[PDB]
Amino acid sequence: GEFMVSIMLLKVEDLHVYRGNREILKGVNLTVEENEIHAIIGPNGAGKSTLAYTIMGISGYKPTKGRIIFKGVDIIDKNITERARMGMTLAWQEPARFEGIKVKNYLMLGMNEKYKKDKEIAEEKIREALKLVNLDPDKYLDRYVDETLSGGERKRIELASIICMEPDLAILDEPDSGIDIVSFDEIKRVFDYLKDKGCSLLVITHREELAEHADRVSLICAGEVIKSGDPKEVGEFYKKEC
Amino acid sequence: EFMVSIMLLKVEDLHVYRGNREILKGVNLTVEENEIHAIIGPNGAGKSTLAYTIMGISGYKPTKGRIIFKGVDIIDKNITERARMGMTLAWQEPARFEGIKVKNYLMLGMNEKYKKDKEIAEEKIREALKLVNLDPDKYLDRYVDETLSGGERKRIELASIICMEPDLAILDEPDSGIDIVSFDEIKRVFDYLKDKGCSLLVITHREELAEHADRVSLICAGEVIKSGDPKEVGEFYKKEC
Ligand SMILES: Nc1ncnc2c1ncn2[C@@H]1O[C@H](COP(=O)(O)OP(N)(=O)O)[C@@H](O)[C@H]1O
Ligand SMILES: Nc1ncnc2c1ncn2[C@@H]1O[C@H](COP(=O)(O)OP(N)(=O)O)[C@@H](O)[C@H]1O
Ligand SMILES: [Zn+2]
Repeated sequence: GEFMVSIMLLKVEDLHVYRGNREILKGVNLTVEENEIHAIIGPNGAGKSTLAYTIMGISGYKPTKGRIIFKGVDIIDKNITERARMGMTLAWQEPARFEGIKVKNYLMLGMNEKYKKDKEIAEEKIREALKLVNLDPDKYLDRYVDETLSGGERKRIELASIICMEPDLAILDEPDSGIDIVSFDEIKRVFDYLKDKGCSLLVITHREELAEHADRVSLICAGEVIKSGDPKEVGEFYKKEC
Repeated sequence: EFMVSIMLLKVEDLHVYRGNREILKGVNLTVEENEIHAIIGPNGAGKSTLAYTIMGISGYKPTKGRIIFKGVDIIDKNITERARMGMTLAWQEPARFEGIKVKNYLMLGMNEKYKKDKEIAEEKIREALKLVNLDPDKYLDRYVDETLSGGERKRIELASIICMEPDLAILDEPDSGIDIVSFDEIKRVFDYLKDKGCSLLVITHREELAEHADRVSLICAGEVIKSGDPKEVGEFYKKEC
């Protein structure tokens, strides 16, 4: 291979986002490459979740200045459904509970077409995803994705949902939240498995254990990317300056 | 010189069944007056279930054993009866009570020693926000709703505990959603609460916070496996679990 190029999957250009009265994002320049794990670190109120919501096109999160480019398309006038059709997904910090929806049915919703095309393949995929996040398929398939699950179990089911979905870009807002340490290698193996399939993860995290697993980390302070690059160097700068 | 000694909280061989599964299988746990007792352990071990059973949350009734708070068996007392005795619970993922400003939220539940004088209560709310690093002038008139970030809502919940100043504050992951550059402020909140005579029963996944407790208890499959020194119990957890 002669040329060494980099492909951009997502490009956030000088993004200014106003929430209510306050200016949360003040010119964010962020890129996500194809098959890359890009972690976003920073203090509370810096605008990390707001950045994820603006990329997903959550109602109310429209930029006043700048633009979001996904797969070379300017997605500014596209609703959350139009962005999800292109291969983008968001995992919330506290995922929704649903009465009456079983775990098997929830993991089937959003499953990649390459698995849905054959019933037996889709059933094996759900079992594989639960085993990846350390949940016994025979104990959790019949459970409901409701208030009965513990936060850690719900967070693992959300991660299994991403495996089945196999999206082009998975934005994960604190995928570690509520999950015990000891289970942190399983989270890294999920990220590795997703990278192996061609996925790109944009992970917001407070765990250095997970942020150091990314290929690139970006520090965000007061709606601005302060530093970006090596996970350990950017992490050390965070723990000392901003 | 008064020999009458009363244990703040005493959980005796507690067996709790949730749905079909037996979550707690004989829990023996005690909380002393003016003590920070951390509870560590893997997911599904029953730590949150233990906190909900102590608070008397609807559906969390024990099949065997008993819960004794301030020498009183609270088994037949509802969550409101337990809260009047000085017990409180800070849920992991707190409620967004819309149409209620942060000033009203912090005033609901405030300790009587502060409510008795309007000026004292107004200074208490400002003090609590400053303790959790929130600027009172920026957050006092804000609404507790989805507008607040998880870290901000978790800090407001901690400020609420300062104003309340309870005898026993059960905190289910008080660190969750809070950045690591603010973990000293969480420890200073625990110190401030201990200084006032409060006892905290903190469930946590951060060794940073669990090592700040006077005693840590490891729970595995509804059972206390080890208890005592925070560093020794913490090392045993990473090793065997
Ligand atoms: N409607 C609104 N009115 C006022 N302030 C608002 C708002 N919606 C959001 N905010 C504020 O904007 C900031 C955005 O925080 P967030 O993007 O969640 O920060 P983070 N996840 O990186 O911790 C927070 O300080 C939040 O309270
Ligand atoms: N109604 C229910 N049916 C079945 N299982 C139930 C249940 N309510 C709770 N559980 C289970 O109880 C277990 C205890 O979870 P929890 O007490 O939150 O554990 P933890 N805080 O230490 O992470 C979990 O594995 C959960 O799935
Ligand atoms: Zn027993």
